[PDB]
Amino acid sequence: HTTPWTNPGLAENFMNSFMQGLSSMPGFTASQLDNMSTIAQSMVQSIQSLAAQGRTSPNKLQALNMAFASSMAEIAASEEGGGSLSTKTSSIASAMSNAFLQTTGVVNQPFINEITQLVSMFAQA
Amino acid sequence: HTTPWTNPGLAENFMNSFMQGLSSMPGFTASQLDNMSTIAQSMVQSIQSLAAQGRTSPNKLQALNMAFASSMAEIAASEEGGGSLSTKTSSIASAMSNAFLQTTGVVNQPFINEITQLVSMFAQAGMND
Repeated sequence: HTTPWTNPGLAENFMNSFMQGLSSMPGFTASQLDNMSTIAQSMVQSIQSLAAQGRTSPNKLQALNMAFASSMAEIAASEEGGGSLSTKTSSIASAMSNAFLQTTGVVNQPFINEITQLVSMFAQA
Repeated sequence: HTTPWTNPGLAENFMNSFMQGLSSMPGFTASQLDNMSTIAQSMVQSIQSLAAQGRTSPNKLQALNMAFASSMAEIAASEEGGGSLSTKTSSIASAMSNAFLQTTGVVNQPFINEITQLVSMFAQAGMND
């Protein structure tokens, strides 16, 4: 129960740290950051509600983290303005590394790679 | 044009239709479906809470619909059992298609394509640690 994918408190921490980190990085307009921030806080409140009901599990937390990450990559790839796609991608990636350092202290690089690949996937669709 | 992210009612109806539908398709164990259901109602509830405050917009709902769909794709790709990966993918796609039809009345095939790509992508990757 030592990771955001297994511990609901860490999952919440992860999403909060992501947003805090991202808020000082380039590529995003004020609306985009607001949009991301609103979705982050929705996801966090949702995990808290589920944890209180004993309704999180590694499988669900895992799916919910992917939901958070995908939603972020979605906003960056489909909302125009603020900076280049590559800047936006670097910022997501950099905000994710910190979120890991802030939580587990261990960067999950393949997961970060997976999210940048998504930003590109969504961009092309 | 009219999409599941056009407004909060359409967003929630879409998610509810996906579930009810996929719940009658092959490829999934009962606990994969219940995991899907748990997450879907959790996002319905999230959208309701945001809408109550006038905090939705088509950008935000579009991001939330992708949050919904990617999590369905994750559970399908990563939870073992129930049936083939090819069948799971077919069921997700027909359930999204029907959910469009029940909701807006118009299938978004490029959206269904990217969700089937996600299933394929998430099965390759995994969620390790």
